[PDB]
Amino acid sequence: MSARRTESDIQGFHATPEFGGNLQKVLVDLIELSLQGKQAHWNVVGSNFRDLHLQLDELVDFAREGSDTIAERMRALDAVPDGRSDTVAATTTLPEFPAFERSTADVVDLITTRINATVDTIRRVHDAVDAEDPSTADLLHGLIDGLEKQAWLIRSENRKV
Amino acid sequence: SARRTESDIQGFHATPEFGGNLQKVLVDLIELSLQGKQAHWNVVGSNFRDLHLQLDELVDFAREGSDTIAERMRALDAVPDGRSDTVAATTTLPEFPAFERSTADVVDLITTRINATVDTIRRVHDAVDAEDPSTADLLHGLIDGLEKQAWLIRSENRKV
Amino acid sequence: MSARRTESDIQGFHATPEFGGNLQKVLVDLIELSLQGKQAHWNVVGSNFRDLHLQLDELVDFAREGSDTIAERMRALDAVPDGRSDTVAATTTLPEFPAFERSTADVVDLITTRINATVDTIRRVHDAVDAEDPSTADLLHGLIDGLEKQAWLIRSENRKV
Amino acid sequence: SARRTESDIQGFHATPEFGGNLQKVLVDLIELSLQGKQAHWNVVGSNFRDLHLQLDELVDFAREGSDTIAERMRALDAVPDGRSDTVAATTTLPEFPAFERSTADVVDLITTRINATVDTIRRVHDAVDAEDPSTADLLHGLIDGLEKQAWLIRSENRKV
Amino acid sequence: SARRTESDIQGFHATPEFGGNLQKVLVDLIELSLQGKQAHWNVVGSNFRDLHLQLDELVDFAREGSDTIAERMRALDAVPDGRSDTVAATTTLPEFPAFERSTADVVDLITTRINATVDTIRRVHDAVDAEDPSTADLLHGLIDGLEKQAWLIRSENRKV
Amino acid sequence: MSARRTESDIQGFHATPEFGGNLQKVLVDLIELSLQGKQAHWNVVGSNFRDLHLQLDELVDFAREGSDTIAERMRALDAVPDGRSDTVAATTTLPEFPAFERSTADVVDLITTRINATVDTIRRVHDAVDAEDPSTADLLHGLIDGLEKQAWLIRSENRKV
Amino acid sequence: MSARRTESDIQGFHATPEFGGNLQKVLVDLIELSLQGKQAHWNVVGSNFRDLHLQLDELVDFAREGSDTIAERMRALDAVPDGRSDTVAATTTLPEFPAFERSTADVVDLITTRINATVDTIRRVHDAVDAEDPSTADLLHGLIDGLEKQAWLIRSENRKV
Amino acid sequence: MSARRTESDIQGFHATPEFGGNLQKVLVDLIELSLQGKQAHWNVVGSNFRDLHLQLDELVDFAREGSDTIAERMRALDAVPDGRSDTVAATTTLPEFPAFERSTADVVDLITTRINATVDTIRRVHDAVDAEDPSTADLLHGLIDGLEKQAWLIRSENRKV
Amino acid sequence: SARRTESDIQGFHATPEFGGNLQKVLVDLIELSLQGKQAHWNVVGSNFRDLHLQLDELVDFAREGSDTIAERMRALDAVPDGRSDTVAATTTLPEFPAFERSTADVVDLITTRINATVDTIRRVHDAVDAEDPSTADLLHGLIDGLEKQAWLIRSENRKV
Amino acid sequence: SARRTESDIQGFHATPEFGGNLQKVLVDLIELSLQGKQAHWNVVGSNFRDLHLQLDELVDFAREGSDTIAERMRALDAVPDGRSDTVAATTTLPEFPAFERSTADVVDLITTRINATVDTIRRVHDAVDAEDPSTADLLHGLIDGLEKQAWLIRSENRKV
Amino acid sequence: SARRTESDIQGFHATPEFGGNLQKVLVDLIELSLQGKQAHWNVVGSNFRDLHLQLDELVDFAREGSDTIAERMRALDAVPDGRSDTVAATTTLPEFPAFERSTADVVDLITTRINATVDTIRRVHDAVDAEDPSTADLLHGLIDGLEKQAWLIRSENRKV
Amino acid sequence: MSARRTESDIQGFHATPEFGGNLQKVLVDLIELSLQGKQAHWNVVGSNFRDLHLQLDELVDFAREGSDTIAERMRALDAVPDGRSDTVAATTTLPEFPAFERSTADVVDLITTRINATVDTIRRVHDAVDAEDPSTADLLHGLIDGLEKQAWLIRSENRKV
Ligand SMILES: [Cl-]
Ligand SMILES: [Cl-]
Ligand SMILES: [Cl-]
Ligand SMILES: [Cl-]
Ligand SMILES: [Fe+2]
Ligand SMILES: [Fe+2]
Ligand SMILES: [Fe+2]
Ligand SMILES: [Fe+2]
Ligand SMILES: [Fe+2]
Ligand SMILES: [Fe+2]
Ligand SMILES: [Fe+2]
Ligand SMILES: [Fe+2]
Ligand SMILES: [Fe+2]
Ligand SMILES: [Fe+2]
Ligand SMILES: [Fe+2]
Ligand SMILES: [Fe+3]
Ligand SMILES: [Fe+3]
Ligand SMILES: [Fe+3]
Ligand SMILES: [Fe+3]
Ligand SMILES: [Fe+3]
Ligand SMILES: [Fe+3]
Ligand SMILES: [Fe+3]
Ligand SMILES: [Fe+3]
Ligand SMILES: [Fe+3]
Ligand SMILES: [Fe+3]
Ligand SMILES: [Fe+3]
Ligand SMILES: [Fe+3]
Ligand SMILES: [Mg+2]
Ligand SMILES: [Mg+2]
Ligand SMILES: [Mg+2]
Ligand SMILES: [Mg+2]
Repeated sequence: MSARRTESDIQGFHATPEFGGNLQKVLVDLIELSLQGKQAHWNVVGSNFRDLHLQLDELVDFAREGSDTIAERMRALDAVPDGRSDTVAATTTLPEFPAFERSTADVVDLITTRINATVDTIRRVHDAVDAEDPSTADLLHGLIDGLEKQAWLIRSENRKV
Repeated sequence: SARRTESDIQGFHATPEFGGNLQKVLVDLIELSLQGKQAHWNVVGSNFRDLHLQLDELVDFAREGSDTIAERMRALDAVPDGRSDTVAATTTLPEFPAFERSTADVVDLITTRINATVDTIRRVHDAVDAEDPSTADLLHGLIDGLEKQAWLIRSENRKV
Repeated sequence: MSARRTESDIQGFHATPEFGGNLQKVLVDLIELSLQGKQAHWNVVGSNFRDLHLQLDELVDFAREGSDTIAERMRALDAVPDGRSDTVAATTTLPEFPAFERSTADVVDLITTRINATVDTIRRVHDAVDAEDPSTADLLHGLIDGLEKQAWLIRSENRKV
Repeated sequence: SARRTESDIQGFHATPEFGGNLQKVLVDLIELSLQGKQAHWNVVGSNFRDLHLQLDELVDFAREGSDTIAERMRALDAVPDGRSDTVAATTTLPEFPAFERSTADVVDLITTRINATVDTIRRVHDAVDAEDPSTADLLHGLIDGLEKQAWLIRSENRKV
Repeated sequence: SARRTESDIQGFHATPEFGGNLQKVLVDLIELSLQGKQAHWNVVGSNFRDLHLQLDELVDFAREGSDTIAERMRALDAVPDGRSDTVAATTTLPEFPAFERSTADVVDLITTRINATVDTIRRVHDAVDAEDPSTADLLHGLIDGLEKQAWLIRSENRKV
Repeated sequence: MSARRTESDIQGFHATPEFGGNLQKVLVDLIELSLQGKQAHWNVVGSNFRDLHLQLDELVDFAREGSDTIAERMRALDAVPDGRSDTVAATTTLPEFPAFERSTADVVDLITTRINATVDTIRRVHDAVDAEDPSTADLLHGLIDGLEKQAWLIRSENRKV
Repeated sequence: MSARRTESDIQGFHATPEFGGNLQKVLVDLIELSLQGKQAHWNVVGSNFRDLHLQLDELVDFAREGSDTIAERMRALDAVPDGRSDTVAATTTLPEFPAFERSTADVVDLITTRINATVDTIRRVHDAVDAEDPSTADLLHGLIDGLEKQAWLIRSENRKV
Repeated sequence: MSARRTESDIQGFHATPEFGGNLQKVLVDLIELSLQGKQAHWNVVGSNFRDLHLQLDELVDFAREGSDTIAERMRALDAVPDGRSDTVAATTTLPEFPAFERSTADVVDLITTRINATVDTIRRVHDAVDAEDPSTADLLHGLIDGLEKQAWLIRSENRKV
Repeated sequence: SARRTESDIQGFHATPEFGGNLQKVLVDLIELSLQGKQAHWNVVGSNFRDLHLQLDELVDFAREGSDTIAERMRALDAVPDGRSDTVAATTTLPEFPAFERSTADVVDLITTRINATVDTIRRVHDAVDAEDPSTADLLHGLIDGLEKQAWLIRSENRKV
Repeated sequence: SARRTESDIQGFHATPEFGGNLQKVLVDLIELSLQGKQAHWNVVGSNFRDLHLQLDELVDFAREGSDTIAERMRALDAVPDGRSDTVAATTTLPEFPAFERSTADVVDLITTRINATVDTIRRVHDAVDAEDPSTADLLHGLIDGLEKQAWLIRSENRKV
Repeated sequence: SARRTESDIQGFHATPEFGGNLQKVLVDLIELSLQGKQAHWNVVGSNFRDLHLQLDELVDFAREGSDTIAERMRALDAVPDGRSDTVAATTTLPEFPAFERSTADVVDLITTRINATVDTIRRVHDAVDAEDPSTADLLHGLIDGLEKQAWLIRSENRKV
Repeated sequence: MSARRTESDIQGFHATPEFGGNLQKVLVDLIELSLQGKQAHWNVVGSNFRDLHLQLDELVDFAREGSDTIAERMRALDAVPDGRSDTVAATTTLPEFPAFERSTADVVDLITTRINATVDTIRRVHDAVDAEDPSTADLLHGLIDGLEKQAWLIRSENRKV
């Protein structure tokens, strides 16, 4: 037992209220993005429908995994997520997705904007998150990388050169 | 030759009532999936792991269900609305509470909200079946699947 | 505003005693079919042994999945299944499978008859089941379809010209 | 004690009219698969790849469907006819045109072909359902699956 | 040059008593699988899900075991009897009770059922081993597998 | 320095009308074979039903993959395939498959003959195809090999001693 | 304190010459069985061709895995296997497989006899093997079980009533 | 060769003795955690046994992969790990796991403490590791994230709300 | 016994001309793969996703092709050179441009460079076949595969 | 009815000697796995890759072996101790050295320690078999598997 | 209308000399597989593991090849003979020596055995190709595959 | 819409010219490493050929995935990669790989040097990359970790102790 600790209880790392709040901000924007992504997935019409239909689902898959990652990281650090519809609608920074069928050109521009809004949230909280817990900032890096890749893959459709 | 002479054959077009009924099912499925994930993250206490895992299975089913319904709407020329504001404003599900909740409370809460979702589907079933039996088959899959989830979840709280 | 319901307790669909009894009838015949299917699978000998041996296992797989489906549907609807050996033996409507080894030709005829008997049970209770709960009748449709396919795949061995 | 004592129990038998109704579905599903492959090979133009791929998915579904229908016929002791001459002579689908076709033209052509196939299934549905609800469930799967393909393909040409 | 010159060489033949010993194992394994499914459906209460799942794993093992035993009998030209009437009439397992049962009760009930099945295999072991060591190896697999299931299930009720 | 070519446009290999016609001949017989293979698969009854039912599906799988291979090779070489039902029926060299149910023995003989007919088409056009484009002749070799294997696996049922 | 052994070199279990010879006997009969199994697989014709063709390959798979198991057990125990064609032919106890095509019925009888011969070798050496090394006898039990199952699956084709 | 280096030998990054020591500290605690996790996995009894039994194996899987990651990162950086039993026992910071059967409630509390002790070690060395080699600190972030997730999943069992 | 008495049997040795011909094929395949990845990253505009994906498929094929050829060289005692300087200095492919390129331009550019690669293989084919038919079979796989890629890519730009 | 009338049938209970023998096997398997990983990380020199890989295979086997034995103990109501202090204090294996070791030295060292582990299993075998043949079958799997590993590893150092 | 009217159309028939040529290939492929396993078991020394593994890959390829050849014979109504006595009596391969062999010796021995097998295939190639080009394609696959194995194995002994 | 942004266009993060240049440097060295890795894979001969042959392909797999990662990260951040042969040859920092067959000993030393040169490039740009975009620095950490592991696995072959 030469180096063994003898404390009966050893407590885990507990996130500050500010840290919890910062992850909550990321969470709602990821959930909103998933919901808007599905809306776009269903209602997109026009030239190159299939590629967009498929790409939007890939985006939704990533945003959903992202939200679960963030929420569970909150839980791990003794913080409590709120991903309920009312909370997401009331607190998301994303511009609202319009109703009805939308052209592929419109959807490309709309979804690129909404991805960028989500990335912006993660980028805004990054430094405060990194200062408290570098391991969580790494999860944010995964999100930034994965989402900015989605934005490039989607926006490239509308690019005229 | 028995070949049809037409050049533009139109597909089955849903009435506004029919589209509206599927929209009702859609918002409750989306809400159930959001509440399912909330419960999944925030459940604590005796038998946490089983509940945490079962809730994810419920969510998987409700998400595939929502996609099934929304795409059936698209196939029949209806337009789904699964946006957060619409879901919050029109869902019939009792609101899921915030914060940590015990496994016993989560069992009760989620069972109620599953049953609420099933109730929506059962409520619209006959009007859907009357117009389009093929869509009612999709509703049957939903009823069967969710009622299975309700049984698997609620059995945790059953006394002898 | 809000369309949210306010009940703290919402109960599920509860099957009538009659409905539960009808599903129980289906259950015992499916279990009996599985048991007879395995008996035949082990004890068939003669021309085209292997094909029959293999097809019988496929039949057993389907009947087993079927029995679990029906019993679990019963549970979902607050009914209580009984698949115990004594109950199955005392209440199955299937003619009993004979003892000892049986020829391929005999097994084809015997098993076809027992599938037909199992399907007849499902078809007999169908309308009463459909009347109370159309979703369960859909499960019955899968059983009818799957079992009648097995009957075709098995019986065709004995059909001439 | 509840055991039936008859030595040979006969299975459910379909009327010959029921068989003929399924035969109508079969030929149109085979025709659809043949036209789908023709389109898959010969489609050219903007968004080639998506159409090339989507057409193969339609063919996959139509082939599985035709197998499902033919084997249901066999299960009920009807006898399918999927031979080229019979398909050509009895299909209700408008003929697919020869040569390379633009993606825009293929979208419209195939949507019509799918809609024709669905129409056949919808036309026979009630007579099939009256005799055998289990078979009508198979028709529902086909209606749902094909109408999904119609939506996925036609959306390419939709201007909003 | 070392080649044997007899045209038909007979395989190993098991005595009828050996066959009867394997038959004893078979009926208890089938009974166990039937009781395991009964428990799997009807178990309710705290830690439902784990028990529901563990019971299916036990049934899987018991079903594979019964197939193994019956096919070993066939290999040695014995003739298994796995019919419902025979199983009910000849199984040594205490009957499983009807109706919903609490998880605590199911744990104790099934542990006993597994222990009864293992006892049968242990009782016939030495006579089987004396005649055919290869068959006794199969019995070892069953003893090891079932006693593992007994431990996995009973541990739920163990208070320390 | 550099071995780089300087053309802004380099065209691909273009098949002669004759070459295209030869591949079209192969195509229709492969499609006809697939259609007859499925007909036989559904309608075979009698001794050893299951083996034949299963082998016929394997034959159909190969003929379908073959038809796609040939049609796509045509497209690669700027030829235009025609696999429409009317064309297949009007131009196939295969004897027509008979109507209604057929015995296992009959199906073995019928399908073997139709495979033989399909292979004969490929062998007849082979040298002309090989002369123009050896790479396509290699695809023909796979078809010959794969189909003659099917013929062996099917016909052996009817071969005595 | 410590229960650690202090030897710089600990040798493994070394098989007696007799033990090695007994495993060699098993090896050659397994290899011969694999070779005869393939011969039968290629050259069987007649009623129920396909089932036999397929089952024979399963038998060959098992006998090949068996030969590798025995030879490798020999190596583990410092014995040296000989699976060369000349040795197999000169020392196998199996009756030789006949030349040319053979009927399904003939192949069933021939192969059953050759499996029986292979198993007899294993059963003959068993007790001497078990006496020296019970772990190897366990490998022999798997071979006995697996091969006798093959014999049942193959022979049942020819068993009447 | 315009930007090409012309040195014959280019050496890799070599960890300092302090860095090597820091990774060694993480290594022994990960190995100890794996050993204690298995002990708990085997000996846990009582309410919700199966969930705990299973979760403990998941923990062990992660801790084992973690130890291999750390050890191989040491090797990559020209450091030498020591994961031997005596070294692990003598130098681990983890409180000793008790002997005998332990209740599920006890095991939850015990294992949460031991996970937290492991995380604490990684957190203690993090900044010194990050200052020398940010790429290694990233591997530490994976460990912190994965282990704190395990602690949340395990401790939630005992949480009364 | 028909056994050969030799102790050192040598393998088939390729002439320098033959090795040189395979080397020609190798550099154009490597160049095509590098150009394919450049296009894959830098393509933008209408139908981006399909092109981005198709280009990766082309690259996969050209890379497996390069390995096939280089290892065939090794098998026949020839020595491949796939180094960047050698590829740049000896490839016959027109240079792929830098910077972002439109989907329409990428279709045209990549089709030309695929056709250039196929041309190399077709140019050496007869001399390769004359010496070693087995190697010409590998060339056929390459011709077939790349000409398929050319068709899939160029069809995007085809007008009616 | 042949049904047993008991309500509480107990399972096979291992003697303290039997539990002690399995405990002996357990600590040597755990020690072998720890030494295997040490060797895996620290081996250098000629044929590094093969040895690095083979050592991981040995470790996988010894870890699954340790779990097999510990859980067999649990099944028979014995209590394993796999803790670091217990393993260090009671293992019979010669200590594996620290620091980098050559492939030649690693071959020799690991072969010795495998043989030591096999020796433990062979030492307890007869007493285990006498009490419970089913457990001795598990021991046979271990002997077979580890002796295979010894052969695969030591063959590296064998001279002609 | 283009349909042939003969009731039985005969398949392609191979001359008996063609059959004998394939028989020559078959025996050497079987011999190679048997020698490959012998080497795989009995190889010892530096780089044991890589040789042990590579030899199994060669055996895999030789076994698949022999199946390919025998089944091609069957397809063309030739009759293969793969019996031990025939293989031993008619193979052209130098006998593999008995006992343990060093990795260096095995490399040289097996390279020769592969080269002998390839030589047989190359010797019969032109007569096979003249009668049936489709069969010669199979021979090409074997030549390419075996010569790859020769390169992979022999490279171990290559000093540069 | 309480927290929702109302901007129609939200632009993504755009890499500076310096950042783009830094990633370009990493890209060319990864591509050069892949090309040299394949050259070594093909032309390596001598003792332990197979292990080296195989390990070199694993290296190539990682370097290829790395180059795609870097290039696509450039695209995501509105930078433009150049992975063309001429550019790679003209701008890589890697010492040239020699022509012809090379011994396994030579290849180990050569490839270790070239891996280290690639790692050095990534390490040289790391801090400038990290200062502008921490999420990209994380991708660099993956590359450093994965490549230094390859160097250890390869170089260990030549290590004499
Ligand atoms: Cl679980
Ligand atoms: Cl089969
Ligand atoms: Cl796609
Ligand atoms: Cl390897
Ligand atoms: Fe990371
Ligand atoms: Fe209905
Ligand atoms: Fe229905
Ligand atoms: Fe259904
Ligand atoms: Fe070919
Ligand atoms: Fe065993
Ligand atoms: Fe960082
Ligand atoms: Fe040729
Ligand atoms: Fe060829
Ligand atoms: Fe024994
Ligand atoms: Fe044993
Ligand atoms: Fe989750
Ligand atoms: Fe969708
Ligand atoms: Fe179930
Ligand atoms: Fe079918
Ligand atoms: Fe079975
Ligand atoms: Fe295609
Ligand atoms: Fe082996
Ligand atoms: Fe490792
Ligand atoms: Fe390679
Ligand atoms: Fe375990
Ligand atoms: Fe075969
Ligand atoms: Fe990419
Ligand atoms: Mg597209
Ligand atoms: Mg058969
Ligand atoms: Mg639980
Ligand atoms: Mg090696």
